[PDB]
Amino acid sequence: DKYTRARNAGGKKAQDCMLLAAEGDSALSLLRAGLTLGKSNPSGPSFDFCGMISLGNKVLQGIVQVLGLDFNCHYKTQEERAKLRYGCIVACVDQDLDGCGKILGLLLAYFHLFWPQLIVHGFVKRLLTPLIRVYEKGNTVPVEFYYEQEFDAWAKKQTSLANHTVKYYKGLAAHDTHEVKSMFKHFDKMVYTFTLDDSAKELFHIYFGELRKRELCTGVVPLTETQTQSIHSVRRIPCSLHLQVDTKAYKLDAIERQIPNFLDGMTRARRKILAGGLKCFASNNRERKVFQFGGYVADHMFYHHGDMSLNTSIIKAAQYYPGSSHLYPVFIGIGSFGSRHLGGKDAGSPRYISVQLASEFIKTMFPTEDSWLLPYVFEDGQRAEPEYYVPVLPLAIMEYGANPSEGWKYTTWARQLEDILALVRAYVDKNNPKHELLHYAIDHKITVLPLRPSNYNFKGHLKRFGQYYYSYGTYVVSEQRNMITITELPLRVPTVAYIESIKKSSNRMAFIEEIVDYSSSETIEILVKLKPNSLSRIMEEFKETEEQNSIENFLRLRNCLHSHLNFVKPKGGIIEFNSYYEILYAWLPYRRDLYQKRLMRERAVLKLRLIMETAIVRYINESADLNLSHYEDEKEAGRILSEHGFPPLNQSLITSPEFATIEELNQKALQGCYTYILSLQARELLIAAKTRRVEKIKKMQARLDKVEQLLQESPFPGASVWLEEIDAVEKAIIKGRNTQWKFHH
Amino acid sequence: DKYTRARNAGGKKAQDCMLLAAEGDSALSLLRAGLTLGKSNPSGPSFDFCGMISLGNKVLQGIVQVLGLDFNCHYKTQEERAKLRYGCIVACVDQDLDGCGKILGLLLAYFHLFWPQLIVHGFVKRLLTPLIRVYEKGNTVPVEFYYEQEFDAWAKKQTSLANHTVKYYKGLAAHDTHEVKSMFKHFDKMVYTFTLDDSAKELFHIYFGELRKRELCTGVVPLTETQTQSIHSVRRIPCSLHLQVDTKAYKLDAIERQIPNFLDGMTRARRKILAGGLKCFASNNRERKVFQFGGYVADHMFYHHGDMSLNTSIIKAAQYYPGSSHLYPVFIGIGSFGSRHLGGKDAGSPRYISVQLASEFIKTMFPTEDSWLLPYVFEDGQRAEPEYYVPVLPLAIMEYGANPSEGWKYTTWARQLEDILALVRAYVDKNNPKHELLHYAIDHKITVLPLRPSNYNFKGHLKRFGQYYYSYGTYVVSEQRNMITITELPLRVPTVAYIESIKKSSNRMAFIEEIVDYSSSETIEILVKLKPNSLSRIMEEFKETEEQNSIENFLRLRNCLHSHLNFVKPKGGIIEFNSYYEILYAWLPYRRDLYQKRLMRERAVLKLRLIMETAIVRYINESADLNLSHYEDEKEAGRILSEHGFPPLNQSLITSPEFATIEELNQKALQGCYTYILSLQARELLIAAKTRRVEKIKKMQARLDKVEQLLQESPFPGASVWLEEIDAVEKAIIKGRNTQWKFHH
Repeated sequence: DKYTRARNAGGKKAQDCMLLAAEGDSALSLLRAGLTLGKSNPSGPSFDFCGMISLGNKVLQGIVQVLGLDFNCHYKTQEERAKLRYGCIVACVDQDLDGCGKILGLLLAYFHLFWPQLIVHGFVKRLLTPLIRVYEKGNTVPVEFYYEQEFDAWAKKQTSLANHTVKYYKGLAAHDTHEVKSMFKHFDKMVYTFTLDDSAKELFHIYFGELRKRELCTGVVPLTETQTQSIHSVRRIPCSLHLQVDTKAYKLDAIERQIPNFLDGMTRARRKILAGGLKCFASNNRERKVFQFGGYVADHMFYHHGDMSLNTSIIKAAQYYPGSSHLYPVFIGIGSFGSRHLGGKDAGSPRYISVQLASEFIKTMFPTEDSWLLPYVFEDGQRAEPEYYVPVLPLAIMEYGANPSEGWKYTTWARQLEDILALVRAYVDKNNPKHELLHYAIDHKITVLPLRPSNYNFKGHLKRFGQYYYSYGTYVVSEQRNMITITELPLRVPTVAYIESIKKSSNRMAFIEEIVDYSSSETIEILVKLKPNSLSRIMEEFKETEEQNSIENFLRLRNCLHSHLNFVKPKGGIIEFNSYYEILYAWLPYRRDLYQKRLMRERAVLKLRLIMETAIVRYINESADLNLSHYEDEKEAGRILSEHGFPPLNQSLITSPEFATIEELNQKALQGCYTYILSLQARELLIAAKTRRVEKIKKMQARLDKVEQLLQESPFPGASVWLEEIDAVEKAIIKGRNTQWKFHH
Repeated sequence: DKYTRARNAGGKKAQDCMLLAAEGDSALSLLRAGLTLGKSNPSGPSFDFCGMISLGNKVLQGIVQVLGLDFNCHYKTQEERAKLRYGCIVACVDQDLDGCGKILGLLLAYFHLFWPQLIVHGFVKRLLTPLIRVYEKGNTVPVEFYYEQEFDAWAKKQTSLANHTVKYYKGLAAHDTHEVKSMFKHFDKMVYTFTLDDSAKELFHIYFGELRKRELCTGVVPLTETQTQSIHSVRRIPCSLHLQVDTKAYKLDAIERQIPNFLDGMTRARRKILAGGLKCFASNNRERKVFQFGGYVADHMFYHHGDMSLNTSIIKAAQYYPGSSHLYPVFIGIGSFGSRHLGGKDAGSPRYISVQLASEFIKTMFPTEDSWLLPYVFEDGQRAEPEYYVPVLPLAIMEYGANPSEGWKYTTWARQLEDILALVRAYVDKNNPKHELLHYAIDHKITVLPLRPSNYNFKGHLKRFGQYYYSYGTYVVSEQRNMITITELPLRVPTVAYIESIKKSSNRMAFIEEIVDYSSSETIEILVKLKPNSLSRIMEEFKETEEQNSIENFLRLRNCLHSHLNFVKPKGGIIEFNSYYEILYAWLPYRRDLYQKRLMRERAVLKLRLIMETAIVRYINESADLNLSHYEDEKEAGRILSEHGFPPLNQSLITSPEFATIEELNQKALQGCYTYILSLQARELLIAAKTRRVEKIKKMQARLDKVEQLLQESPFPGASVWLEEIDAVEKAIIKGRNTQWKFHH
């Protein structure tokens, strides 16, 4: 049972021997390597007082068998604990959500449910391996932090990290051999005891029992430095904090994987996919195979999940057909990506079909200059997809989406594009008559403009009964041949799935004699021929109200547009909406603020670029008598340029204004060198390049004072820019819809 | 049963009906979209005279049910075939090898086995979609090729492919919607009938029956131009040609996924991984996670298989432990990559463990300047990993490799490194006392130097009896306790697997009280407690005369080293060897020819670089009197440069000597440009830069002279370079062995 027995286990020294419980054969091998250091690690842990077991049901039965525990005792007394085969059980798991949060919480919940006194007496402990290690170059010993807060506080204390390399160890298998030896040299210091708490009694029931959904509404709060210091002083971890942090983070990650945000209506994996598509196709928009693009996404943006899910999600993002999940797909899919039949799972293998970026729609929808201002999530210290995207339009409500969750449901039907455009234009125009009235609605929680479900690719009927919308397909009946030609199915209903649902009910085949599917790749045309004189029996069997018809109910030609508007908050946690209009009003302020954020960032980078380009053109003009050829090396030329009034500038930061904010920009750009003059190509010396430089200089000057003007726009800065972007994105949407979302045609 | 019944199927006009058989739901959807074009494609195929069936036993039973075929009947008469429900069956399969070889080949074999008269009568057909489509820029009508040979011939007929974009359609899902409509417009042309040949009867038994082994001994031969023209003109394809050129290729590719090429001892997947590692860690050797590197390999090296196999193969390449597959791993693995136990399958998760290139070993074992010359595998017109690597030492025999095979068996035990080094040094040195008779033995296929199995990480005994080697583990038995301590297991025997093998035998368990694994990470320490007075029973029961001791036979400590030397020929086909020196002799000429080719190309590149650098330094010395600021643009600047004697040079070619043969750059150096003078930065005009350029010019002139002298070397050109590379490889291997393949740690 993957158990290694210690020599002193079950003997008179049972109170001294420990039982390291690990998840996975890799963790078992690491524990074995650490324990078998032998004389190379004197006084360290070995199999004399340590046994190993694997957590990878019957596993807990084996654990209770080896430990000697019984279900008819509480182990409050000292003698009951002394009767155990081991002094303590130490969980040796990872530091990620799956390992540390899920496995450890499950084990702790099991122990608390069965023998809470063991946790009270600290019988169950954990192995707290270092999480972040900072290695200074020229040094062999690292600086170890067990939490992100300690690492970032230390980094704030530090002045620069150019001489330090930061390594994250989220799993037990990430430790190197010398690192494992270093950890096992001080093995006793890494053991942390678990103590029960008053709040933990209900926390265990919450996280492992309804009200858990209330608990997950708010985001995960990292432990403050005071709690970490208190834990490290005594090496005791209250299980309440572990449940509040690790288990909550694991559950929130699962929710984020299943439930999307409301700012962009799109999940973490999909955000990785879109960001990878933006990065890959920015330089050259060319067709790439689905598996190649998935490999690029996994390599560059830390998509560690299974490649099959990555390819499935890429195909889903590139799918465009009536009833598809995406009304405005971000990828143009060259090949066969499936159709409404089978619900889009009939796509080809990833190695045949190819994808490319919808350059026009993506550029008009997610501005390239706006990606720098978003908050980004960092995977093991490396930049990854943005925490959220803020499109020009509320993308969360203009596309369909269906997803089950752990007690939650995500169901969104796309709203009418015209209504959304009218609402946003009224909000931003300041000239539309309903602008002030829309603001009055926004700050008083009321609705002024309708928001109807979209029916772009739908050829049925959308009827509202009460507060619920229903989609109806279209059919024609020909009793002359005693058969029905279904021409339009209910919205978001797969063809073969509908046919098999019809064939499942034996009641309906009391009259049906044959069903065939002659539908095209886009339209639906299903020939269902019935038994003779079956029309009378269809009439008498099915009574329907004014909402349905006898044929409609007989063919199940009605679909109810249920809406479960549950999304995740931008800063963590989930929020449950009840209307699309409040989602729109919630999305608006982020876009409004990020517009002006981009505005001042553009102003600052424009000033810096203008200064550099003026210096460059001055150097080009004066290069005739400033021949660097007669001069010796780099430093002499830099000193001479300094003596000639040229300013030292960080051209790398300015010509490439990355995610660095305006304070970093104006504190680092002026602190540079003269590489911009020395990096000038010889082709820049001819007067044609100088004319190009000066005309572009006047262009950026015009852009600069126009940005100065726009920063004082009345409704909010950049309102006209928002209007122009709305017009561009609606033109791109119209162009895509005209050409079946196949551009370049 | 995923069958769309045709309107006239099974009727009076059933002879005009066809049954399109599609492999995959994507192919089914493509066929449906093509058929349902309706009025957009007048006089085209439709569901009136065409039905759709899915091929992806039970499906064969469905086909015979729908077609009305009778096993008893032979359909040798016109009326018997007229009784069928469909006129003919068309197999719609991908133009790849899986579909077409596995599917179409199996269908043809089944039909020939059961109803050969249908095949000889033309009842079985297929859909031959275009394989390559080349589009002229600015033209909406492409030009198509159904075979690669005709496309290659057309490319030879062409002059330049700059204005032509080539797309490969290896699968039905790769066709675009407009391409599908264009195909179904002339669908009548794309259907090809199958003809039965008397020689094809033998091939059917060969591929679907022992004769497979000496049928696959040679590589696949592509169809000649005349055969393709005859097939196209009459639209009939013989079964023998299809089996010889298509399903044989599928079988060969399936075998190649298991059996490695003897030139480098790595399969297609491992060669792709090595090429990706060389391409990724070339500029920067920073550690990358396993999943990130797998994504990079999939994106760049065209690894279209699943990510699980890719990660497993990367882990196998990075593993280093006693008994591991790779004695000289390609990648240094930071993290827990596995141990002797679990057969090394206890590696860490791919998202935790990291890999990096063993540059100090790889860069000399596989020279970077030699990868430019290897034949490269092209996937869909895009370059991929080379056909075979030619390492400095024969890697197919210095590392252990075992794998179950289909129709074959592959097992190879590593040879002693000292023996391999001595053999290669004798061959190349020209001064070794064993050089001449080794050359003689190469021609006479005899042995002049010993080649013993390696025992680097093995602490047991390598005993040869008859013609078979045996590995013996070391044990110690203590009678004062009546226990057995296994200190070393036989070569390449997993610890847990060995323990389970011992435990599953009841006779051995009759005497053993218990077994407990106390082994270290790389040291085996297995404790076996025996029942009382058992030693006499072991003495009398498991006694062996001379091959084993009684204890060794009882504990199964002897393992036979069966070497199945069956490798993949570099030009396709399987070649079987009888000894390792045969493999070495076969490998040597490839390395010698590669060295000669490298010398030739290096001399050419050095001449070109000398010319270019002389021009650059002449321009730099003459830059003060020739200022480009006064000049207008690049065209007249280049005109002035030509007037001043500067030659136009293709800078992108000389600076980056990519995968081009000597003739390629010899003919492309005639074309030139003046970008080399124009694109040099201002910092290059300094005196220090000019002096460095002059020193580099002198050094490269000396290197050119050295290469010219080396080209006339006596044993063969580059013998001294080969010896130096051998010494460097030996030093790198020794250094890695000292540091447990953890260079710089």
